Amino acid sequence: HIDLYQQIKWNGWGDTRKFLHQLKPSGTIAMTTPEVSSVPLPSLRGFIKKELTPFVLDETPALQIENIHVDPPKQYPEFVRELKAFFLPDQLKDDKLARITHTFGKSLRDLIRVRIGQVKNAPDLIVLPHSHEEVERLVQLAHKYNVVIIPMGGGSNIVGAIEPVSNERFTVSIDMRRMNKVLWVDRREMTACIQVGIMGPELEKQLHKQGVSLGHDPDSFEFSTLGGWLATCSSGHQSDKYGDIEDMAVSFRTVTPTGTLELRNGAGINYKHIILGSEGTLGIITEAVMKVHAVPQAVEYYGFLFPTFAHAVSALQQIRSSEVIPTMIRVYDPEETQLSFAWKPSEFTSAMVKKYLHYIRSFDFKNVCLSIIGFEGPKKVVDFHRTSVFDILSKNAAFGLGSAPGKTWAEKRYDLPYIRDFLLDHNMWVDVAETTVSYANLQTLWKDAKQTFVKHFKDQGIPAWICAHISHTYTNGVCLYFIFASKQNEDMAQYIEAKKLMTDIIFKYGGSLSTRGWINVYRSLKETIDPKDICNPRKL
Amino acid sequence: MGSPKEHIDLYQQIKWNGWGDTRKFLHQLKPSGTIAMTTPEVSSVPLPSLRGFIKKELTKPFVLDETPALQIENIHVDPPKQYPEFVRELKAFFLPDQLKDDKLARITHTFGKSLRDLIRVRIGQVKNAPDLIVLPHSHEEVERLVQLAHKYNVVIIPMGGGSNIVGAIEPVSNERFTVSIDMRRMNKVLWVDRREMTACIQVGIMGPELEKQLHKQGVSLGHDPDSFEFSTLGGWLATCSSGHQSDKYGDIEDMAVSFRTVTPTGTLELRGINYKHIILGSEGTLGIITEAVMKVHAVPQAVEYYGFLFPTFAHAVSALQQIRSSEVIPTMIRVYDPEETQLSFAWKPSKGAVSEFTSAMVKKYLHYIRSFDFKNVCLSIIGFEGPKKVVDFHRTSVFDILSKNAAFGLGSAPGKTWAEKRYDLPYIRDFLLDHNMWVDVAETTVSYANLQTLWKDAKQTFVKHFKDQGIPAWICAHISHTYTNGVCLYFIFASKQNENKDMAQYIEAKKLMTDIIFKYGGSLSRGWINVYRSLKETIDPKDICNPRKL
Ligand SMILES: Cc1cc2nc3c(=O)[nH]c(=O)nc-3n(C[C@H](O)[C@H](O)[C@H](O)COP(=O)(O)OP(=O)(O)OC[C@H]3O[C@@H](n4cnc5c(N)ncnc54)[C@H](O)[C@@H]3O)c2cc1C
Ligand SMILES: Cc1cc2nc3c(=O)[nH]c(=O)nc-3n(C[C@H](O)[C@H](O)[C@H](O)COP(=O)(O)OP(=O)(O)OC[C@H]3O[C@@H](n4cnc5c(N)ncnc54)[C@H](O)[C@@H]3O)c2cc1C
Ligand SMILES: CCCCCCCCCCCCCCCCO
Ligand SMILES: CCCCCCCCCCCCCCCCO
Repeated sequence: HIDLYQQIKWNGWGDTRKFLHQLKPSGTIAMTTPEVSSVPLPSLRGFIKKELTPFVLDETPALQIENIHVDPPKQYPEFVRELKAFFLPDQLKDDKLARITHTFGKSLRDLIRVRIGQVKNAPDLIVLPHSHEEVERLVQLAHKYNVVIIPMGGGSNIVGAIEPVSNERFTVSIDMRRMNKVLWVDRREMTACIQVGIMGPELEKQLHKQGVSLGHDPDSFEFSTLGGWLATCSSGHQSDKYGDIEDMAVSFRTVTPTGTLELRNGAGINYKHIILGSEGTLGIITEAVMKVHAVPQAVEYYGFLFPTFAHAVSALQQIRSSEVIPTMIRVYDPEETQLSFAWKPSEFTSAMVKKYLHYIRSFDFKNVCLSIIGFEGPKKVVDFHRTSVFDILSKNAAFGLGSAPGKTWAEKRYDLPYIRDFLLDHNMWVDVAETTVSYANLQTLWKDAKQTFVKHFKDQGIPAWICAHISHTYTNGVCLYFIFASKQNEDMAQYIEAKKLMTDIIFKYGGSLSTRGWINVYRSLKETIDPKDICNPRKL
Repeated sequence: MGSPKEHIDLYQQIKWNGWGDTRKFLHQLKPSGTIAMTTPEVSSVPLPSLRGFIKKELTKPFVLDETPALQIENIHVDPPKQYPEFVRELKAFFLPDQLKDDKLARITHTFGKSLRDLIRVRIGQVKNAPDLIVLPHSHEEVERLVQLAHKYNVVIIPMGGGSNIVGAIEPVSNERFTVSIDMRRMNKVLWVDRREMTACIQVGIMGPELEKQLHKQGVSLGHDPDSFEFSTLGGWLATCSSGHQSDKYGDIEDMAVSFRTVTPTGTLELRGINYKHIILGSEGTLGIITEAVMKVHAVPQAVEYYGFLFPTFAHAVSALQQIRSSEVIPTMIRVYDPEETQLSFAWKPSKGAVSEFTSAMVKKYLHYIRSFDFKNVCLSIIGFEGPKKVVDFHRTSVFDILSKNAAFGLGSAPGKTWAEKRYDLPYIRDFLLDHNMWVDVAETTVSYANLQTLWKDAKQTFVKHFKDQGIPAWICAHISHTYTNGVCLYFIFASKQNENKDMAQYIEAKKLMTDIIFKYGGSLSRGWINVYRSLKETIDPKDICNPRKL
């Protein structure tokens, strides 16, 4: 048995066996996976050279684990004694690696910090429970002994939600990832009871064996957990079809310092909404009953090009107005489109790349935008939705790139965080900001933000690059996501300044960022459920 | 600041011992014995088949034995409590016409519309009336009222339509001075934003007035409980009521974007934890909702509602299951069992507009039951709303599935008139109660495995229980919503009042139905109590907001 904390990079993203790297001396950037070694991505180096400039990649390696200092764990003999009376020794970890991997999430600041060995407060112990009943025991003991507890799923959050902040008390990281089994599937009710430490791909694999699927698909799907999705109410990119995570949740069990809270599968409070989004501050979710659907009979994904971001946006608007909507859509601006096409290492993909070439002779590639559009469901439904959406696309100057079998279209976003580790290894950095903005303000915010970010650095003699995509649309606007990148300097101050620039410009267009009588309400809930404040204290 | 000239309040326009408009009612024409419907728009339209239906089901010459309710001036109500200092403060901010404490005001703010409520008011049994009714005109005025009630330790109970059937507005004790806050003068749409598709609405507004006001601005909400005509937005939010277009427009909780709640410890405003869910369903125990921002939609391009007959309840259930499995569903569906189908067709008026074709569909029903035994024939009403292209696709899909389950089409009728006839049902309960009869209801969600056995067993058991006592009884059912593995099943059951007039006969009928629903795993209507108690003690430290024991 290998634990997931040993399988996922402790100072980067995702599988330890998968990574980008520079082949020397050609300089060709390649991608290695467990299934294939060193596949050349010949267009990628040219892209990085063009954008962020005899081209040399300056190496800025991460510190080796042996060279990182962490203070000794605190001691609490009488509490640890009690743990060891119920838990097996392989369930308790306090080695350097276990401590580091249960300190940090996956934000830029997290990675910068671990990569230079800056480890302020690590947890004193990692516990890996195997069942709901074990969780109940651990939480009861933490409450008795006044021990801070922080539950962890994939540790993929980018908001510091798992960072230990309570150096006065013994603190325990509860790694939920050994609780990773689908307990049952009810094919009449179309529901499934799932242990919430399960990772995304494992969940969809186990469900598929019983002919069903959940369909919750954040961009972190590969390395995040059901329990994390519930505790953060994370967005999914098939939500336009399958619902939001809170709609998918039928019920779940929450272990709290004052007892276990059960939910049932009209008037009164709908109590699940107290725990959904609570980020471990109100107890630990152990098992959830989730609404599932049959594996669809048709799954069809297509690419399209538009001449401008404006055209793509108009198509987005009219699709939503039609009330006949795809399962998934994403629109990439020209910068992200170019990146997508330089992400090329298959018979169907090169055919698409030929179609892009043809298009950009007439339509300037500086302005051309890629859109990926997917449909899932019964054949009759897919056919009606596809024909509706294609009609609207044709009316908005869309150019079909055709299709390939599968969904590897929609799975390209999963690889992005791997490129982030490659930039950080070669004197570069990349961060993100996401906003909701109305249609009236979108195109000015998009153009202004991009122009402002680049010029800020250009004025200082420093290259910088920014792209954006649209993942979701609402009645009168969109969710717009910026990805922006530049060279490292010779402090944390440069990433804080760039974010400030972006945050300011986004506010300038009433883009969304993030007497309150609800504060007293939350304080009531917290003081009642967790009177000793042991559950992920001091978190926003 | 005053109510406009000639304004009369809704508590005076809705029956104080019955349902709905005081001007609308069923009545027996004399000497013919013919049952007729009067409305404020047309008087005494005969329902020539209705008397014979009641005769057949609940029985020599047939006579309706008259059992009138007591007149209002013959009802005793204990004098109201006095709180001079509290009332004098009210008069520095509220007009005399906003404050009421006469018998009519007190009775109409005591009772909802359950059978037990109607039985009690009809016999003058009024044990816990509020002491004062206040009718605020704005959010600011509710804030003032709630601040004063907290300061003076006065019980406050908000009311909308008073249509609830669970006793939710009825004062539970008389220890403290008690105020009913009638929200119904706060009845305006404040704004509509057609770009965002949202509207800000004062929640004292009644269903039809809401849809009317929104329609003027080209939009609609689409929440349609069977009590739509005489219930309020505020009440829908505070009860999480069901609506019969929810298959298209969603539940009230998802229609609610945000709202303002006036509490004894301040006003909670809405924009981690999704806080709206703390107040939704709270039944006035956590404060008063004043104004709500609701998600609305454009008035549909196409609205098409159809009737169909099936040879048996089984055929109809199969069609419903296959419809949901296909994933292409109607905006509304209702399946009526044979007994409710018969009732529907027996209620035909003898008059109609030149633009109305009920006679065409009655005739089709009569021709159909020549080939299919009427004791098994079921009516279904199926409606579609939206863009023409969407309605066309959904209708063709659904109509295909119907033809595979032996459905027989009766055709459309204009707008939602097919679905508007359910609003008339509670007027007949008043007619029954005036003529020595009673009717009650039981609603349950039941699995498909148990649906048809529960339906047959419950109907048989109920009828037999009274037939063995030599008492006539009648029972029907319909299905209003379907789920992955079950349906919402609604029973309507009726019998004679006993010559000795005791509330024990109603609790007994209810117990039989409750018992059997429970046998078949039908739904009925916890460390979370300590959570609630903490919320309550925080929001409402003096326990003035609709105090309950449990
Ligand atoms: C490359 C990348 C892409 C991303 N894409 C998206 C996206 O598309 N949409 C989106 O919303 N977010 C996205 N995120 C953010 C993050 O992945 C999601 O919020 C995810 O829900 C966190 O899941 P996790 O299992 O990794 O949680 P963790 O990071 O381990 O924990 C998150 C919070 O949940 C609490 N928690 C975890 N498990 C439990 C439990 N069982 N009981 C109680 N509390 C618990 C933790 O204490 C913490 O407060 C992205 C992040 C990255 C780095
Ligand atoms: C014939 C009939 C048919 C019905 N059909 C249905 C149906 O199809 N679906 C369904 O779900 N129910 C149905 N009901 C029940 C009832 O109509 C619903 O619960 C409706 O939501 C109640 O609305 P109301 O305005 O009449 O509320 P009221 O009865 O006036 O009050 C209900 C509760 O809400 C609280 N309240 C009211 N306004 C406010 C406010 N502004 N702020 C805070 N609290 C408030 C009250 O104190 C009370 O606790 C039916 C009832 C009848 C009699
Ligand atoms: C010079 C251009 C190179 C292309 C670099 C684009 C890399 C995109 C990396 C994505 C970053 C991971 C996101 C972390 C937070 C998620 O919301
Ligand atoms: C034999 C004829 C009986 C007449 C049929 C009466 C059916 C009318 C149902 C009215 C019930 C409406 C009020 C119920 C209270 C709760 O909702």
